[PDB]
Amino acid sequence: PPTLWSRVTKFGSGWGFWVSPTVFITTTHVIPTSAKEFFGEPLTSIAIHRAGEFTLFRFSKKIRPDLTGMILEEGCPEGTVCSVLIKRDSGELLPLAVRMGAIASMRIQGRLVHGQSGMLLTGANAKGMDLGTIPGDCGAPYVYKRANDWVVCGVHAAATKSGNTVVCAVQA
Amino acid sequence: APPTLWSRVTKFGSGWGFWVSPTVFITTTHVIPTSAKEFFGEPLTSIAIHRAGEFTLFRFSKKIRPDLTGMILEEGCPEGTVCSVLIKRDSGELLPLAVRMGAIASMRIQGRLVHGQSGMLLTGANAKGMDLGTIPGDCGAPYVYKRANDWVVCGVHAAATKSGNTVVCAVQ
Ligand SMILES: Nc1ccccc1OCc1ccccc1
Repeated sequence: PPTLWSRVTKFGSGWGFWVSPTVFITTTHVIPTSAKEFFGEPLTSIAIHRAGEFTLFRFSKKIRPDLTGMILEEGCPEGTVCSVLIKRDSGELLPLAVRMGAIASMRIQGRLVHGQSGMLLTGANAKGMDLGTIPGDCGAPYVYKRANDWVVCGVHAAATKSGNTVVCAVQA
Repeated sequence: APPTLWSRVTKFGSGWGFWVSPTVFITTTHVIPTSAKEFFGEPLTSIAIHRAGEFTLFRFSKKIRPDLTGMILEEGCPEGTVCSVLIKRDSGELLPLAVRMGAIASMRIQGRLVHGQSGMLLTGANAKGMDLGTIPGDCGAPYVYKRANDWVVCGVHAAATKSGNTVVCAVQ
């Protein structure tokens, strides 16, 4: 039975997430700007829905038929604790707890990013240990469990140099 | 976590153990087969076994792992330390689970009385199950943290509560 982790896939300059056999979500800035296909499908066959730093792809055929469809929502209630599902090219999997806040336009290393704010709950400074995000992590999904149901609520768009603050881009 | 730490994590009995040095191997007592008389092709005679509850240390007369340097083993860590539990999963995926350590504790978990250093997972809010939390096959995985320029091992995985949010480190 396929884990959540099998849905996290290397893509462009970062990552994305399979919501169902036909639906893939990612951060807009990691998508190649020169392409004629993705995952073997011509771009003519792909519906692309862009909303700021959130992009959804809907494929005309089943790319990941091994998966069931899961619930995608437009962010989550303020105060929800989500996990960001970070994969690294070493083969490490780094699920990190994040407390989610308001939807806002936030100044992150001198640039405006719009999405749902969050604060990492892994403590003082990750630097040294596997406790924080890095630039190559963009497009990792934000997920949480709600009774028996898993929910995905957005994708990793930005983080401060400091480490504490992240932005989860969300569906419009 | 550094490659040399992952190199020390060894599939053993019904779980894992960890090479502290060329001659010293630590594990959780319950993953050792009750009938076993040989370890790394050496007989019991040629091994010094030091057992304290669910913590077992093996000291070999011969260098079994001459590729390794000896590192620091401590008796648990200060309350408040964030550790990584070095868990290997189905296919070369490496899961360094973040945990905030607390007090020494005595608990009853399912059918067992367990004693060691308690902690709480920092991977998400509802960690039960294999994606964000521990499973029974994880017993013996090491708890490690970075101190200034050194890494330390401070225990081995012994148990997790029914909810999966609390874990127990067996300590020397
Ligand atoms: N919820 C909340 C409310 C106030 C301050 C922190 C908070 O996070 C809770 C929390 C959950 C998982 C792992 C660590 C912490």
